[PDB]
Amino acid sequence: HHHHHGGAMNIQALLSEKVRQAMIAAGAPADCEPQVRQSAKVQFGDYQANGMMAVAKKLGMAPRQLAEQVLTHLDLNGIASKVEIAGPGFINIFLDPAFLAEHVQQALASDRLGVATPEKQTIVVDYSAPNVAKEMHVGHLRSTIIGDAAVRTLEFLGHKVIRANHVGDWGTQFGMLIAWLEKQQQENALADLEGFYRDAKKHYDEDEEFAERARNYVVKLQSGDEYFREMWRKLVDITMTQNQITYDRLNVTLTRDDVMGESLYNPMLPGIVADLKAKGLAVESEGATVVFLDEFKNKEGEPMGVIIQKKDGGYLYTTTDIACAKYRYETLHADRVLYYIDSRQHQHLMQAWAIVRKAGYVPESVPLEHHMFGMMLGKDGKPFKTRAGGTVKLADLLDEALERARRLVAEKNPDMPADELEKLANAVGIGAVKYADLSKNRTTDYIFDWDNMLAFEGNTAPYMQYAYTRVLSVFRKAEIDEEQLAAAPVIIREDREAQLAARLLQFEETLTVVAREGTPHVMCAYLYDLAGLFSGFYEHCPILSAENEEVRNSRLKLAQLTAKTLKLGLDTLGIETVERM
Ligand SMILES: NC(=[NH2+])NCCC[C@H](N)C(=O)O
Repeated sequence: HHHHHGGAMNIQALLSEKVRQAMIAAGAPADCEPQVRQSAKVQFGDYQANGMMAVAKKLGMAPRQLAEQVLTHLDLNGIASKVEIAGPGFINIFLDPAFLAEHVQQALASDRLGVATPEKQTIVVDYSAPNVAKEMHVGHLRSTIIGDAAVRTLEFLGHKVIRANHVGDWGTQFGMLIAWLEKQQQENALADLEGFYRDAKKHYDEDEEFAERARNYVVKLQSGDEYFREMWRKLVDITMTQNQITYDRLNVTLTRDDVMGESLYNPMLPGIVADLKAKGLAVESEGATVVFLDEFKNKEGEPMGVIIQKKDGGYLYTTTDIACAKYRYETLHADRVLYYIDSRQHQHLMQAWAIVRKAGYVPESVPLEHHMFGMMLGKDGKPFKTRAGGTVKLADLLDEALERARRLVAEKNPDMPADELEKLANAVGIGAVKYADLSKNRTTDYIFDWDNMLAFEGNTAPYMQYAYTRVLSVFRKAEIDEEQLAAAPVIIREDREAQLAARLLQFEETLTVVAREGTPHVMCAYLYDLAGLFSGFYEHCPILSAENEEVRNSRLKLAQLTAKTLKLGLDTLGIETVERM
């Protein structure tokens, strides 16, 4: 009859192939969508094919009587134990315990838990992007964390991921900095960096000559004089040096050679504007050079002339945005570019990208995705600041996270050696910072809350990290013949075992969603449901105290895969785990 095509597929994908073939065999067109999704309730099975009503409508027939025809052609032997029609023509699919058992075994044998590798793409990820004329702060936090989760996920799926740290390394803010560095290091001659920034502004307002000199040092830097360009590289180098040790504390995969600031695109800008003119897209308007876009309206209600070069001849964010996308396709050969940027930048991005398309700088087959996010708020519902109202240093936020975590872990003692107790607070504190962000739909405005993010109740990092330790504590090496276990089979007999196994095998399709939508909160929700299913499994099914050796070994393997899945999943979020707590 009908056969499988290609290689290894996850359960949802395999079922889709099978249901599609049955639909086609029943008369459905070759572009039919079975819409197989995980069931909401377990009386409805593990999966449901929901695409029947839409298919029946198109062929112009009753879904209830079409579903019975599709059932006739549907072959889930060795995959589904039971398949029945429900309601208006739903297809409830109950997974075969033998099918699940073999895939649990195959997952355990694999270092990546049997997660298939998708067709490899080159993916650029734009995130973090701190202003390097000052110490990194909370305003750059969400982008750094969410973007790095996307990076980790795409890398684990075997993609070529290019981290692009679009740092703000070319503002007027440097004129003051360069002036101060000269007034010291030169004419006068990492711990001074914090004294540096403040002492720079300390003369910005108390010396007319200095603050005038600072404004024209911007010109000299923009002129291309190698003297000021070298002093500029130096203070960027030392700032990124301070930023690296903060990234490290954050457990973020960003390094020095991921830095691609807007200064990198500067020598490209005149070429872009000149080329956009040559294409007849850019024309003069009120002294400025604009591109007219039909998709946008100005304040006058007229078609918007997007400025790519202004009257004084200077460029702006749009021009860099254009050059940036072009560069990422032409030089980096991106198949896909992801921008983790605050949602208020949407229109700016859409404008610049609309020009990118018109010029044909980036083919339409290469998506430019704005993975936008809400802003960090306080309890007041207003932008995030301290007790008074100054911008929050990331280095300070991390400091308090560790200090609060040391106390929170000292609450339940739990008494352990000194070094291990340090690693424990670090995992909990920083884990909480990152997880509290990641566990929420990025698009939503995020309200920072110390009490909730560090609680052992609900979907938080400390809960996840604790649940992981309880999973480990049942797998006691000293009481397990590991060679006998590794050779032992998985035998799924109870509904809770089958539920856990099936959920464990949905690790791949969770990753598939995260990679596609750029939404790590789907991963957070999965792990939490997984931890919950294990608990129900733990409290209802004797593991170490199982009645016989076959069940003991089988349930230990389920526990083993649960541990591996929780640790790998948390790793894709960039969350550290500990052995015990
Ligand atoms: N392509 C860019 N302009 N990237 C910089 C965006 C800034 C950063 N992603 C943020 O919103 O926190």
